[PDB]
Amino acid sequence: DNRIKTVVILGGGTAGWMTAAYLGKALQNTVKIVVLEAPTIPRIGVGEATVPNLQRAFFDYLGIPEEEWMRECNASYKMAVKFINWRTPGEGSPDPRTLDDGHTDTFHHPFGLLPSADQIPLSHYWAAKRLQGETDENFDEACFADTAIMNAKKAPRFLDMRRATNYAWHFDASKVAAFLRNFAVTKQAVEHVEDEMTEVLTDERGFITALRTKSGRILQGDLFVDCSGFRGLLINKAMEEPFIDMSDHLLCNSAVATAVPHDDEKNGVEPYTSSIAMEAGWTWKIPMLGRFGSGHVYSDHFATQDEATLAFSKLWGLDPDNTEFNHVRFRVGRNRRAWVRNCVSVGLASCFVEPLESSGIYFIYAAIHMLAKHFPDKTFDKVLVDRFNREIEEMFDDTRDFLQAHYYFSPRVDTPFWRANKELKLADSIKDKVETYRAGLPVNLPVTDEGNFEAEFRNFWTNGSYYCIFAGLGLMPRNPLPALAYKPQSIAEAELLFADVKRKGDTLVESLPSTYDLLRQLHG
Amino acid sequence: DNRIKTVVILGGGTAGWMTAAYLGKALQNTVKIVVLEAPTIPRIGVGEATVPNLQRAFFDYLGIPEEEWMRECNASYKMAVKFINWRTPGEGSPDPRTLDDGHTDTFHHPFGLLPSADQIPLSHYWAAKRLQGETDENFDEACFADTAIMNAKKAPRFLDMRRATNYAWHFDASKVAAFLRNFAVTKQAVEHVEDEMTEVLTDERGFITALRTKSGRILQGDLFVDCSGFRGLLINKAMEEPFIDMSDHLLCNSAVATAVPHDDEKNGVEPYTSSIAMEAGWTWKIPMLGRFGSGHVYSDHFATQDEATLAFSKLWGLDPDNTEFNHVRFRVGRNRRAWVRNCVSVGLASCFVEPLESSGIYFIYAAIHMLAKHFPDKTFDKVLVDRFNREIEEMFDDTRDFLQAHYYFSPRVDTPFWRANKELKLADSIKDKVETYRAGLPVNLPVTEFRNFWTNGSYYCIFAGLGLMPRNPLPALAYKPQSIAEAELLFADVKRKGDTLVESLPSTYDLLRQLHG
Ligand SMILES: Cc1cc2nc3c(=O)[nH]c(=O)nc-3n(C[C@H](O)[C@H](O)[C@H](O)COP(=O)(O)OP(=O)(O)OC[C@H]3O[C@@H](n4cnc5c(N)ncnc54)[C@H](O)[C@@H]3O)c2cc1C
Ligand SMILES: Cc1cc2nc3c(=O)[nH]c(=O)nc-3n(C[C@H](O)[C@H](O)[C@H](O)COP(=O)(O)OP(=O)(O)OC[C@H]3O[C@@H](n4cnc5c(N)ncnc54)[C@H](O)[C@@H]3O)c2cc1C
Ligand SMILES: [K+]
Repeated sequence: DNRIKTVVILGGGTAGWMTAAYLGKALQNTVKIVVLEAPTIPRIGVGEATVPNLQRAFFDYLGIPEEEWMRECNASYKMAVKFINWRTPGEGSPDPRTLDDGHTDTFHHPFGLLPSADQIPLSHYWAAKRLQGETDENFDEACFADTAIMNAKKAPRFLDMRRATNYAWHFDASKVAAFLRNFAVTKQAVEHVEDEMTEVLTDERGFITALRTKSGRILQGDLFVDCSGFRGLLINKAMEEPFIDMSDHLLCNSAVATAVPHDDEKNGVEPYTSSIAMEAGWTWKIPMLGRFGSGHVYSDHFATQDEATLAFSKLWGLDPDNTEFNHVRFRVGRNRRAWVRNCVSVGLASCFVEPLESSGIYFIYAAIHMLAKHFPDKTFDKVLVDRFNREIEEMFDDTRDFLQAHYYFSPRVDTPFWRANKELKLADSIKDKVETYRAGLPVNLPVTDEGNFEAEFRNFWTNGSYYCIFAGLGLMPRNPLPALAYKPQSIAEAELLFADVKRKGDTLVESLPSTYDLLRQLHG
Repeated sequence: DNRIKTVVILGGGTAGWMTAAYLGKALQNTVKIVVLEAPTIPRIGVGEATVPNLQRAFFDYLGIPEEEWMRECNASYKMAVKFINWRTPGEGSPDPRTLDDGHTDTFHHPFGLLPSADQIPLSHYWAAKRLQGETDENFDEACFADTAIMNAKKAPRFLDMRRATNYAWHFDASKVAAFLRNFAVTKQAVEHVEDEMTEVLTDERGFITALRTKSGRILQGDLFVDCSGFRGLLINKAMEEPFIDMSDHLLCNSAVATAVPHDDEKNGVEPYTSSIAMEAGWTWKIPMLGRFGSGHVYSDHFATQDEATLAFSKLWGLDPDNTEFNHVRFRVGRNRRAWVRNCVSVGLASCFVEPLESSGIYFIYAAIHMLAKHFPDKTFDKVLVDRFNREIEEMFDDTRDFLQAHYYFSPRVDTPFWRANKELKLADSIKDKVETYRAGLPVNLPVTEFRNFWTNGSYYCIFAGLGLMPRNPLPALAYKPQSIAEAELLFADVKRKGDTLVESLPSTYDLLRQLHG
């Protein structure tokens, strides 16, 4: 028996409890699992929006039904990230300014795939018509019925729970953690130790043999998962793995966050995350029943904590002194290696980018999934460790590049922040994709239809997502896809798809309940 | 109007007529298409086995139904490539020698997809049991019902045309070409010019403007497709694009081929291609109704034409002097760039490897598909041309590496040929895949494509078939007793499906005889 017998998980945030719950299922009770978390060292407390594979790839693997976890964490529905004032200069406002060309400064990044005609995605037929003056429709409204549904604040499900569109989730991060702790302890025999780690004990090769707690107790193990957060107490401190800082790709390094009570009866509930541009970064809005989570993300090199806090307060008309604020400074980048010896980093201890496209919790279940697949025995085959590390580095660097694109192609130059973005160098892979887009070619054409996690993880950002961000920001191909000049029957087939999107939007904008009404049913 | 108005295709083999037919459909009669071919300069004449995406990716785009084209080219069913005598030393025989362990030296590469349990393919559950002494079944027999069906020479369809398994096609290459000529001329307004090209006319920028024919005809065009074959009359000669020779990856560079009449009533028809190992390469067998195509592929550095011809003749017991033989010397590698200025190479003019896994016709429809997607206007955007060239180079290098693996992991050391294979440099991508396999991890896990066409199941078929095993089972299996048990049901389902189907299916012979009237 050369097997791992005990797994010790340091940290009890979303990362630790997601790791405990998942490994509990994957390892089928052949391994002891221990979570060491100090209740006195708080979880980061933010991490409130997600992507659509969360239910398929995570809660379904654990056999937890969507309605059960949503009810426990005051969850709401997310059909997109909505970008506001990313093209026009001035102070932060929740209200979109007007472009030179008369359009409102909003674009959507919704989920689910573009239809295609003659093997060409709808994006490319839209771009031809728009470059040729045959349409003044935005990419988002022409190519996704989700846009019309979001504009009307309608739910992605009917009241009897049949599905209308693709969606993701908004939720309370701390309640998701608590719900997962309860699951892991009562249903998967996970041992919960509430104490502080004071020592990391190693053998002659620098492999971890145990953690000591403040109370003197020693937890032995064969595999340690560092979910300690930004501190990286195992991967960075004990194991001395360097963190590769990547503020030369993205500038934000700070956030100030609160929860804002909300008249849902008056305003309705937005089924989307808003990314509201600011002078020195942007501000998230994550609606739930009764309130929305908000946070101004910023570079402390271009705003002081006090400056960011005031602009954030002004945005929502908050009193800066009778308002509770959570202040965070964050690393941007990844460990040189996520997994060193018998230490695997997961969550903020591994890697991080601004929450601009809700990538954090996805990084956690992607890592856990890859750990389950690459799960070692005590020989720790170096090839297993290398393949795991390679998956983590490509997943991160892909998403980092996609995020950089959101900033580098903002036309805003009104503040030193917005100008500073244009001074940063693009990575090669994102330059290559821009040149592809600019020639009218598709970028990362999606592989399957909606339907299987591994079948999405490869290249997570598809053609539709590049179009949402490039075209949303006003970067267009130089010319239409030249093949369209030879394909009049395919132009016409695409006109039926544009009409199908309009009809589905109009029909569903009429029949669907408000997000408010679906939430009110869901939460009793 | 900046558009291409006339496309001229040089060559009337499978490449030219596939190009004409496909572009005919893709370009929706916005473009004049001309095929210039000399009846007096023959087709390569071979190119008789395929892979399963042929119907999806080609005949379906043309709206031609499977039965219609099969009937016109004497087509038969291919459920695998069957490797014979690739592990044991000696002369070429069609009969499998006996391995050290007592079983026959045969393994299959079938197209059936592997089921999985707890997101792990059946390959890995097989490998665990085999490395731990818990099974004596080979990978192919344990993991695919297709193996039992092929051993019984049964068809991959019932007589009522319901599908049993995945499969590809065998066919007469010249009849496929003729059927496609007829389609292109009568249904897609393609002009067929029967003449020999003598000059390629270029403008001051080195772009082609027209081809001049022996009879003094000038064919003007905006875009030229070189389907001239190994000659590469446009891409290599006129356009001066260098061919990157890759005999440092694969040694074979020659073939001697014939067609052999066959008693189908007596022997039945094998629903597979056979790759029969020889002293200085291998010999294909491609069955159809009434005959099989065969050819000994070889390195001329390790056998003379006469040596290869004798061994090939001995194999089938042919009289070397009252037997018609097609002798070919072939390029191995690709053009530095497949598309230069307004010249696009397709087929043997583009790139080539030995027909070990029936990759030739796939290179044609993959290229044509990519040309339709990257179709230029007269500005010939440099980025469109570069992205096309990149897709061709990844498609080719993927398949080249997969082929190299068939040779580098043969245990045979009995001839200088088989030893010389161990001396060749492995490409980085195939070294990386071997290291992945050896750690028990999957290689290119399937999804439900042209640049990772060869999946986990195909790597297992070749590695495990040749006797290369992972070092140890996938370690995660040691923690998953419920998944081991779920996999036992799938092994039992393969056995049961094989037994059931081996009983209910018609013979390949009988399905062919129904199909061809
Ligand atoms: C501003 C911000 C916004 C974000 N927004 C999103 C979003 O919208 N969507 C999204 O998907 N992700 C988001 N993320 C990322 C997401 O929040 C994280 O991936 C997720 O919250 C998990 O964090 P964690 O568990 O790794 O770390 P933490 O929550 O910091 O957990 C650290 C744990 O380690 C324990 N610990 C520390 N030291 C010791 C010790 N010595 N002994 C014992 N225990 C110890 C603590 O007690 C705690 O339990 C955001 C992150 C930030 C910073
Ligand atoms: C030994 C061997 C085995 C193969 N086996 C397989 C297989 O099993 N499966 C598979 O999928 N593929 C296979 N292939 C590849 C496959 O045969 C080819 O991709 C395809 O069938 C034919 O290629 P082609 O049409 O480019 O060239 P060719 O058939 O050589 O055609 C060349 C054309 O150019 C014309 N031409 C040349 N010069 C002139 C001129 N000056 N004027 C006018 N016309 C001219 C000729 O008339 C002819 O029409 C094999 C290839 C070889 C060599
Ligand atoms: K290469």
